[PDB]
Amino acid sequence: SNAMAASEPYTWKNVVIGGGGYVTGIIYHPNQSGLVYARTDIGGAYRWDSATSQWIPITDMLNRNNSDYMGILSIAIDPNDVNRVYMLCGKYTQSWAGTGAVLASTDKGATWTIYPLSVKIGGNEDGRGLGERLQVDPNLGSILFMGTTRDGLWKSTDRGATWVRVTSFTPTNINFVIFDKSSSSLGQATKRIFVGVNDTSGQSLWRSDDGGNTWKVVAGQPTGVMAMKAEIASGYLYVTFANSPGPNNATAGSVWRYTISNGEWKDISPAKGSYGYCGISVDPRNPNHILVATLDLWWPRDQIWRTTDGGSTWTPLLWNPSNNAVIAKFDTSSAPWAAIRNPHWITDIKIDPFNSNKAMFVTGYGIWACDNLSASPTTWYFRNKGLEEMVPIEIVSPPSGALLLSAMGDQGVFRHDSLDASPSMGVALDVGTAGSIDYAESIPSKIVATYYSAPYGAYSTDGGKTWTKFASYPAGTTGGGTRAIAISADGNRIVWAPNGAPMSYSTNNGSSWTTCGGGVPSGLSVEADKVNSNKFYAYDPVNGKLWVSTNGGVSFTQMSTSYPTLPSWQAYNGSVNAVFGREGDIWITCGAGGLYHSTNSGASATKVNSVQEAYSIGFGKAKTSGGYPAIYLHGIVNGVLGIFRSDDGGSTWTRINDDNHQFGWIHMIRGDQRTYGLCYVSAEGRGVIYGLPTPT
Ligand SMILES: OC[C@H]1O[C@@H](O[C@H]2[C@@H](OC[C@H]3O[C@@H](O[C@H]4[C@H](O)[C@@H](O)[C@H](O[C@H]5[C@H](O)[C@@H](O)[C@H](O)O[C@@H]5CO)O[C@@H]4CO[C@H]4OC[C@@H](O)[C@H](O)[C@H]4O[C@@H]4O[C@H](CO)[C@H](O)[C@H](O)[C@H]4O)[C@H](O)[C@@H](O)[C@@H]3O)OC[C@@H](O)[C@@H]2O)[C@H](O)[C@@H](O)[C@H]1O
Repeated sequence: SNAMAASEPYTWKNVVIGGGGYVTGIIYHPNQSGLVYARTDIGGAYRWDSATSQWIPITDMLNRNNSDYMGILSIAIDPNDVNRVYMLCGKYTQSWAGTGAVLASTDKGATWTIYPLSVKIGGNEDGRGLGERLQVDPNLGSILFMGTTRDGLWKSTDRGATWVRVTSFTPTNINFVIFDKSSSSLGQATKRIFVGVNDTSGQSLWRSDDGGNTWKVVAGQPTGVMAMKAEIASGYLYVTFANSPGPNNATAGSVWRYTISNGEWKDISPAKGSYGYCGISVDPRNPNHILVATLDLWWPRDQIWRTTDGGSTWTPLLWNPSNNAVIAKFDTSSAPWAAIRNPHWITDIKIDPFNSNKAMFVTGYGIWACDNLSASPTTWYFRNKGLEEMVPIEIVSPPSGALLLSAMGDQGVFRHDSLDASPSMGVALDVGTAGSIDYAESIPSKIVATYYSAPYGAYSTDGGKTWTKFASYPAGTTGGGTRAIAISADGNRIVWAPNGAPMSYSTNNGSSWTTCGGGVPSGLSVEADKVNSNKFYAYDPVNGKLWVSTNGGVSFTQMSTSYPTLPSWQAYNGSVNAVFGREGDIWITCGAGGLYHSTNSGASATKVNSVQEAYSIGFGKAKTSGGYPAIYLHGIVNGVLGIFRSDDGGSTWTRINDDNHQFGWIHMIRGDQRTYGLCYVSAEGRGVIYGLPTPT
């Protein structure tokens, strides 16, 4: 048990936006109606809540020390124990990446036991939408098998606590594992197992009939492609195939049916072209009702095919091939932004085992649900209430206008007039990945933002409702940068540190740019003073040096303070942060080096001894009129990692979260000038989460 020190009870909720990232799997529990789980590649897992019609994040106890476990390569249930759920966790398998873990729960994901593995888990690498790689033996639940992408097949006999390599399985890159539950009776190890591996020479699909002791290549399987996913029904093994593990680059594929008892193969592909197949679901109560989804059929768009006669005929559900006309109806009322995307990366699709007319499928930006597959045409709902997977690279909270503005990976800039409803206009700036956003303190209608295609930046004069792109950008710019722009308090001057170019300044809203003088390093995250439009700040985490401009960004000088340094790969922990309403009041985070505070425009700084480590800091409305703004800190205080608030200028802190609300990897944190106690947190793959004191 961790020590439960003094804290204020807070309520944490996602800013409602909807989806935004790659959901990599959905699992209906076959023996409890209403029990459904979903896995993602960078945002943990979810459990459906029918009572509140929303998804519940079940991995927010992951923290900065094990945030890689937010990558869910596989999720598995136990058909004979509805309270159990397992997860195969990890993001990358490269040499610089750590090992993965198996997480086991006996309370439907409310709490987890973490079992670290000796192998790396690629929950955010190629083929992450294949699966499921983790399986519970459907007849003897103490047995689990785990397919990995770099270390072959592993078996557990103690419900995932310990894992042993199955040395008899030679291939090392596994796509999925699937049990044939009819091959044994309850209480005995299931004898028939199929494993699909990444191999396009005709040796992707393997079969065992002795519980995994011996293995053999399935004769007659297709060549030039790999087995992607499988379903078993009525003695048939239905397998989707593609010439790439996905989610991209599939230019060939098929759907085949394998008769388990005699080894016969029948091609039941609905159509063939320069694309593959992956998603497949056989109706758990009707083996002749099957759905399959194309993969990387980019033009006109991906297709979902439905059969009710076991693949003899297929009906296209999404669009009509005869004239490429869309026929399915898509309801994005819950998240109007999502209409800028078309369903793609449909690597998983599942029919409800308790209603054959209900199904769901995943995309690269959220979950879609159909409640009547028998309708002609079908209607699909963007069903992602509570499911937030966006990466907020930067967020700002102006004191007037919108409550929040977000610069999101992949999806663009958002303007949030309400925290409990997705923005009615959708995306505010449709530019894809946006890495920076700032507003002018004294004129918060003036907002600037950066992105990753030329001219890499844009500005707004009406609080982000309308935008226009920069007429020019600094020479050599290859990207907008990360938290790399600052606009003066009066809105007349912009300092920009883009990728591939030296830090520059503009006096004409981006119509022309001039390189900043003084020798300040490039690629820093620049900060504007909230009062004095001639003062800008730029912190160098590697040298531990603060740079200050007193001439509106024309030139910078290096302050004498020797801050604790940080390695280049940890430079995200170094930042300088100016306080609204207080000229020259800046706070500097140095990661494990602590938190420093300057009240003379950076001329000198003092260590905040109450803070052990500081990763990001924000400021909000003071508790009483005339008091110092409330300080919101993500870091370590007295050995406790979490989120803290100080109401006395940084001398004492109150923890405003608990160990179940750490959210994995927090990118930054902001307060709110209009509401005391309100705290905005940007978390990797978990969108923006805001916290308020819980009413007593
Ligand atoms: O790592 C940071 C870096 O990442 C870059 O993207 C790379 C990575 O993408 C991860 C995200 O991918 C998302 O899916 C997209 C696919 O990656 C992409 O291949 C595919 O491309 C299509 C295109 O949509 C089709 O119109 C065209 O006919 O064929 C192409 C393929 O040949 O599109 C997928 C969706 O893309 C859209 O959402 C994400 C945005 O970032 C894109 O700007 C956007 O692309 C637009 O799509 C619309 C239609 O809605 C229009 O077609 C526009 O013309 C397109 O610009 C996936 O949804 C996410 O979940 C995932 O996180 O990794 C894969 C690699 O191929 C990518 O290059 C990114 O470009 C950089 O800005 C950085 O952020």
